[PDB]
Amino acid sequence: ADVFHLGLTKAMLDGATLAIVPGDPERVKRIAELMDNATFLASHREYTSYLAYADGKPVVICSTGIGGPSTSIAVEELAQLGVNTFLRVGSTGAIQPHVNVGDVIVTQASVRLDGASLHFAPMEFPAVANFECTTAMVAACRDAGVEPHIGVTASSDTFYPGQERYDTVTGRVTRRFAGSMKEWQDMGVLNYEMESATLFTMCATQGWRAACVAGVIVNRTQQEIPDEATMKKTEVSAVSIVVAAAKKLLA
Amino acid sequence: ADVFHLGLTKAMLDGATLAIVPGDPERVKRIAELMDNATFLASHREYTSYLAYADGKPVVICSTGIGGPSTSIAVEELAQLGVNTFLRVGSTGAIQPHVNVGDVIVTQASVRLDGASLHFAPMEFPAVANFECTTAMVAACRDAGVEPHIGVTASSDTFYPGQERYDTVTGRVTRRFAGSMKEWQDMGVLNYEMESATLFTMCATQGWRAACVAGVIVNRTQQEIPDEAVSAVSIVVAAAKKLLA
Amino acid sequence: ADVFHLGLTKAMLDGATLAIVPGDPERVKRIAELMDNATFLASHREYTSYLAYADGKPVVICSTGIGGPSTSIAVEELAQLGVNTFLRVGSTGAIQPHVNVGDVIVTQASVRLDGASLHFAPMEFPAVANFECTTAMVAACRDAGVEPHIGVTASSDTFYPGQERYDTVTGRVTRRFAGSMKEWQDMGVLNYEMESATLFTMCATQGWRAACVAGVIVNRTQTEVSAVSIVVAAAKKLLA
Amino acid sequence: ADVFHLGLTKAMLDGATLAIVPGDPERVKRIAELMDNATFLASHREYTSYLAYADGKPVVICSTGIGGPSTSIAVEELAQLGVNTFLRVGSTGAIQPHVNVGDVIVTQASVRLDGASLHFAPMEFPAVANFECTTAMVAACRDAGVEPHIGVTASSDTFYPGQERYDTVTGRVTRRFAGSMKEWQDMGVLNYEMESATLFTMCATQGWRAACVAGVIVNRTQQEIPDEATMKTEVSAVSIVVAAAKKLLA
Amino acid sequence: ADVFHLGLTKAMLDGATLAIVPGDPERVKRIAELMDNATFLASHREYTSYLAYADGKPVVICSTGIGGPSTSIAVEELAQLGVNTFLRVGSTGAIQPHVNVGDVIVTQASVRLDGASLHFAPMEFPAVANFECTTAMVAACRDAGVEPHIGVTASSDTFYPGQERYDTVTGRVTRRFAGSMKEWQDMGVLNYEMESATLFTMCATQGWRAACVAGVIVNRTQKKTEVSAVSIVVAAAKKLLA
Amino acid sequence: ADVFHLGLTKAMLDGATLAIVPGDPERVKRIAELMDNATFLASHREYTSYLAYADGKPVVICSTGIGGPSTSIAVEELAQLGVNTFLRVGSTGAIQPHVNVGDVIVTQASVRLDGASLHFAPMEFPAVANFECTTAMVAACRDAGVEPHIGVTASSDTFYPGQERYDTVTGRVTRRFAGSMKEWQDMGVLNYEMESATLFTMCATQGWRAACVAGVIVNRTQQEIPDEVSAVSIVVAAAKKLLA
Ligand SMILES: O=c1cc[nH]c(=O)[nH]1
Repeated sequence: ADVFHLGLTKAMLDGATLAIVPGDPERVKRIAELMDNATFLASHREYTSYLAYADGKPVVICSTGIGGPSTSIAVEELAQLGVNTFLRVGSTGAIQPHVNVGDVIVTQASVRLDGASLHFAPMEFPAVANFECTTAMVAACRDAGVEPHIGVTASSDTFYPGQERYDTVTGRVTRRFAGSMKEWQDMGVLNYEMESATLFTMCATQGWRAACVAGVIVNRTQQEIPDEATMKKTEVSAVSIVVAAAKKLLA
Repeated sequence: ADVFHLGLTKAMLDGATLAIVPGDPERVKRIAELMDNATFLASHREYTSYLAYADGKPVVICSTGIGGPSTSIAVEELAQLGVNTFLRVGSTGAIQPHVNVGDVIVTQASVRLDGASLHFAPMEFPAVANFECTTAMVAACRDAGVEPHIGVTASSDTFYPGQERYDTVTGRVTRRFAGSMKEWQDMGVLNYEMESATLFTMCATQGWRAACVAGVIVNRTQQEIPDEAVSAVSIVVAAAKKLLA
Repeated sequence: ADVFHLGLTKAMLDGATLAIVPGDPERVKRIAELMDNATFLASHREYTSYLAYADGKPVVICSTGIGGPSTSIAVEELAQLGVNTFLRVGSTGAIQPHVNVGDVIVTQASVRLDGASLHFAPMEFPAVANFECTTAMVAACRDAGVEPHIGVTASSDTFYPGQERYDTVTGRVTRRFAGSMKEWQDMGVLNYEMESATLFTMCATQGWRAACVAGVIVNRTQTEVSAVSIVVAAAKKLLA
Repeated sequence: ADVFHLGLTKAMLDGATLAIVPGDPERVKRIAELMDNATFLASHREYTSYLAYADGKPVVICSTGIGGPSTSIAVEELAQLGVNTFLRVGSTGAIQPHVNVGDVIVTQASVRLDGASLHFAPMEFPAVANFECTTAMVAACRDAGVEPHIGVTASSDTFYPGQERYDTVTGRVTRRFAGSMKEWQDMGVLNYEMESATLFTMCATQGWRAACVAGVIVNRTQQEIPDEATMKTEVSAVSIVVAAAKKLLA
Repeated sequence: ADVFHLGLTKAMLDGATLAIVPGDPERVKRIAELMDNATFLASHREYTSYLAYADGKPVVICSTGIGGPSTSIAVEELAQLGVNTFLRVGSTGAIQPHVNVGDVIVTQASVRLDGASLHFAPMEFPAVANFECTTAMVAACRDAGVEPHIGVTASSDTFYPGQERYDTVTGRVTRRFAGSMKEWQDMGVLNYEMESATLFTMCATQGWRAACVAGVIVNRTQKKTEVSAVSIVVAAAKKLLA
Repeated sequence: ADVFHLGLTKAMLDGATLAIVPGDPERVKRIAELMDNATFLASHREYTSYLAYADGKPVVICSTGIGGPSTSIAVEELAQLGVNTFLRVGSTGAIQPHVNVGDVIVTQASVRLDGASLHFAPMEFPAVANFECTTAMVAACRDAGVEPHIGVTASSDTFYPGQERYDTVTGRVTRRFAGSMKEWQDMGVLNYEMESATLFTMCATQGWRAACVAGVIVNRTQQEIPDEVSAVSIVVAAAKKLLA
């Protein structure tokens, strides 16, 4: 391998400069197979990598794992191999009662509730997406019949205390994060996830483009975690949107 | 007046929900007169307001003065009168050597080198512009034959040390800002101005839309202060028309 | 001009080394007419400059605008022109029940609720007024038959949430300023204003003198000329 | 499942109250297979879980993925299922010139260069390991003819800038992390890894025991990254952590 | 004892509302003997307490120990027995070339390089002396024909690294304090000592007056002064109790 | 002297490389007399030093005064005189209700409510005790038939507000320390004292060994002020194990 974690060489990317970077190693193939000539490349730790072809052009699909530190490794190593563009697709808990299960969210920037973003810039630096790649995510939603939510996402180093979940062993949340969900709700913050702050801050500072789209799997104003009673029932998927965003950008 | 600083009532706005907010009280009238039926409203302290119409739609033009505290009172008090959109226009120092003087910058989000931003959100919250108004600025540039620089601006509570200016009485920059320019340069930050961090944080947190377009009057890789020698103000009026359509 | 914002030359000030720095442009002229030979200098953005003469010596009267950013520009640009002394006057409310409308506050030092002070020193540095100019401000109060409240002022980057005002569109105050009025009240903080922290920190660190007198015109918990009258006597005290 | 990520139920753990929590899902089965009756429990995302028996005592083996956020999920979710004790085994880079490739380190506490530890306690709280499980870690080294290094570990959210690696696309480290290796050096900080700060802080605060043993793969005084020239043949930190697990469950 | 550390009772103070609070226990008795009818009160840990009379008014002389935390106990427990004014006297070195050995410093406010200050107010709060006590101090200097340096003091939790000293075992200064002296020197900071930040903030926040004079016995950049400083502070006490 | 505060020369220590550092200058002679041939060295400010012999090896017994600034001077100046090991002994107030007044606490590490720590390392650095000296204090408890509480201590710059005491002149604690005792409680913090964060950070960083044992004189679940020894005999016993 040319890179220390991902198990990839530059040859294997066949000149790809754009990656779709989902969180889950298990989504990668499905993503890859919505494009042409999907090929397995590597699987090491949380990092499963496919190649596919969007309208004749090469696209790397590589999982990040949960949260910024695993993300930072993927993003650096892909960029060592010549990726300059990172499209995150993921699931997300809505914190606004008007943001329904199954809606799609385009994250334009992030509340920095991570530590990895600080390894790229002081906290004063905005965790902001690429304008042009956000534009293409928004457009790919609208083509899909979907007006996405566009705004600010709380990006958290934890799924439990940092997203003010109490259904936990101690059911205690440290002072900094006690009340914090209402703080972000009051500020019009749409959702929680766990990687966008890091991906954005490292992309913006290192001169790479990033954006993030995500399907809503629960509303935190009604359930801490989704269960069978939560609406699954499909519609227009964040995975189809990110692929068509990828085509917009390479075309 | 129905507000504590600006000398305005809501009636005076004729139903305007959108403000063009430049810095100089001496630039309000001129911007306004790019519109129709430019109307004096009020001049108090650094707050000169005009009402004008943009293809039939009422627009406040209100100066903010320099720096986020003065901006925060203009933006709060205007909102208390129905404004829900704040389009910032002005001038800037470019800190990238590919941003030429007379370039246009559209500011997506800002480094928070201010204090007023912290009176609305903790520093972890991004100082981010409204996507729709930003999209409207970008389009107005392209209608005028201008491809703007789109990215990150350093928004500083000072003109001198915070923007890493040495041509001062003491010629010292406190540690925290010593080498700060380069840091921002290396980060791909385009420019310095003194309000967008406040404007963007307070609007984002308070459910109002904001955006920022600015013309480049010095390049900081060359010199600290501009030589003593229209497009941005043309674009912001263009954008205001798009958003009120 | 010699300076980027204020539109002044070093010549225009006739060797003046002391400024009277109020916030409001529309107050400059009439502060300057309390002295001899009051002359319009420049008017740019929120910066309206006047010269006049205290017992034969020139004093510059220059407005700052609201808040430490616009203050920071005025103070730096005046200093580029040989000003070494910055007397702030103004009006304020108070957050203590014993501070009645009509009272004067001399601010000895300030809570740093601003950003621009951090552009001159880390937060550990005290936002402290010059002992000499503060003493002059006090003696002028007392000369006028006023015993001023001498204490700590909360200097806020904002009029509204930083001063824990809920009379706003959203009626929301961010967590760090939720409760913050009772905290300052309890620590004996006399009032809020929006400039003294930047002015203080910037003059201390750059080696200039500053002070801040202010008449009380409102008390949240429950004279304009006096405070201008007092600052002008302070200036003569210092230039005598 | 009764936890949201791991795919586990309590019964699946057979009363296990102790996990070995490596980073790598690829390695969970091998670690398991150093115990008895290795049993596949779940695989979801970076989270591969096995049960096995440590001299008749049930042990869960669960991968954390890299860094504190993924670790935090695993530890919360195991602890809903009755785990009260978390032994971290893994690899590390040495930042002291006397700490040789192949030595073992038992981390008694960590520099909190992470964000997830702040989701459990303010920065003033120490990221300290449990005294008992650290002692067991040291006893299981010495049982194996190994004197481990025992001290403070720099626990970093990033592999690259936060460990002051410059062999990167930009070759730039942000001002906070610039010179930071020298700083931890001078402080007698022994090594870099990416999870112990989160784990220690979430465990000490939530009332759960934790410790962490790790084998040195590179010395940062000589190479950013281990390569073929780096030393290949010694007591494994996996052998140590299984040994400690028996002692603690004895 | 009404108070757990100092071993004192309100009755023992005879209505004293003012304390001279020097750092060194061994100095207390002597400070006290500039005054009338000097009377041992208590000695526990680093806290030696005396009562003397300054122009017939009760004055407490109580040692604090070195640094903010020991200072914070003496100040709180004294205040519990009705003390409302605290005059600190000391010697100091000085970090400005224009400050000569034998000069006097009157600290008007202090850089907060302490932790105890933060146990009373966030860092934004200024570590400012009381204006009236400072004035008293300035005027007692002047009455002794001494023109004091009136400025900002760097109040450090440590004698060595927080004062950017390299003459230590390791010779190492942690990044925060690397270059820190030059920074304060540049900002006009006159000196380092180890308590004024704690004393100032706790007194400002709690509603008690404080002030600080100190003779300059050394200057990094380069008895009589100690007798001067303790003489000055006693003079200042009388000014305030008049 | 060879040092700036303590009044000690290297010669006076007789090759002692280990100090016992209690807080109270009045506790020093007493500790020293638990060893052989106890010798007054000096007394300066809050710094009273004795020498004694522990199974034939020199041990310095040096008070630190209250709180990290004074501890930092005494620790630095001892180390200038060849001291590499500092065993701290003292009193403590327990915040967990399962800790009995009269119990022993062995502080593995400290919450840094103290400023002197920051003069040695950033707050991110853990205020961790030395493994071996902590190990030694645990074994010296158990040899004495006492199972000590082992974990985390809240090491505060103040006795009053930093320990969230309200029986004060103002009866007010600043926002950062309001509700803080409950927070430390919920996190399993054992006790409050005022030196261990400075001691541990400064030893850790400077390559010296440090540990702490202390006897519980008040339970803060009951009251704020203690009502009117094993930990001192445990510390002498830990010293002999480490010098053996
Ligand atoms: O309660 C107590 C006892 C001793 N030391 C402390 O800090 N607190």
